[PDB]
Amino acid sequence: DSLSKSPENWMSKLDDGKHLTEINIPGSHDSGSFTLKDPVKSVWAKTQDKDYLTQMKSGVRFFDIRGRASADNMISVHHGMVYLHHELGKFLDDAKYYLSAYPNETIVMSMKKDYDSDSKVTKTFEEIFREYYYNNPQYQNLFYTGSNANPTLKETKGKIVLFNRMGGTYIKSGYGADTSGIQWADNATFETKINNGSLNLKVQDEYKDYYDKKVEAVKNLLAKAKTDSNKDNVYVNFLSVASGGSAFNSTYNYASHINPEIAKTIKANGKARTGWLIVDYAGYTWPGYDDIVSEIIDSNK
Ligand SMILES: O[C@H]1[C@@H](O)[C@@H](O)[C@@H](O)[C@@H](O)[C@@H]1O
Repeated sequence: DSLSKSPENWMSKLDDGKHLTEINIPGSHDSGSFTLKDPVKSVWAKTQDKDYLTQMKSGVRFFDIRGRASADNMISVHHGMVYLHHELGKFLDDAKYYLSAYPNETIVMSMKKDYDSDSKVTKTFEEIFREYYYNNPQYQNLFYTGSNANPTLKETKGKIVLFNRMGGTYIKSGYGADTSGIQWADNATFETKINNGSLNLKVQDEYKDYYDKKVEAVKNLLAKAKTDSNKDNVYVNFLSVASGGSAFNSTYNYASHINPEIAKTIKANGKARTGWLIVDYAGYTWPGYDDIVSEIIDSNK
């Protein structure tokens, strides 16, 4: 019986000793944009329709969280200048609940500054996150705090793994958790060594692409992962694409076709390594076409 049919805890069904790197993970791009209702804002700033807990119930384990310091102790979730109507607390509290109810899953959480801090803010984004969230008492036991750069599933069971997109940081656990952070190339397919050289991150993040290009970039990186047995390589590619104006053109209209297209490829490829794939409108189904989150889930042994 395929893993898809039980996406509330497919990771529990996996060999503990695999590095998260090795596991093919479903991710949601701009994970918290589900709260947006505005029809015009939604064509470009909205990337999901399911809330956090539902995303998790549907099997997504990589959450792309973008934030803005609103106060010296609070980080607002954002798609750029657009406030997505909740603080980071909403996500972490949602992660805590789920992780207890399904103690054999792990969540990787990407953290990024997406917009400038309020005028009344004293501290840096990194300081506010590190000191009021990463090691806030209320979430002790929640984050990974080990010292392994390439954590095993067993090591992270029941925890959030920091994926550090904040620049340099004093947090000492997670991917890119050092004073260098991650070297992110704008609108590109790139490689960069992270965690002191102990990991080679590989990203397809060509978000300005048009349809043909995007699908090609997704599939090019996808094919490289198919071959790569290396536990020290990380693969993250976003199927997601920046919309246009108009709505036509909208984020959903892209995801509505990119997701199924990449979904058919993956299933055809049998069980094989895919890397971490980050999608818009995860959990969104269109009858007749394959589900990208399901085929990602099903490609793990
Ligand atoms: O442009 C932004 C940002 O620069 C991210 O790195 C990219 O991955 C997103 O997809 C988004 O649209």
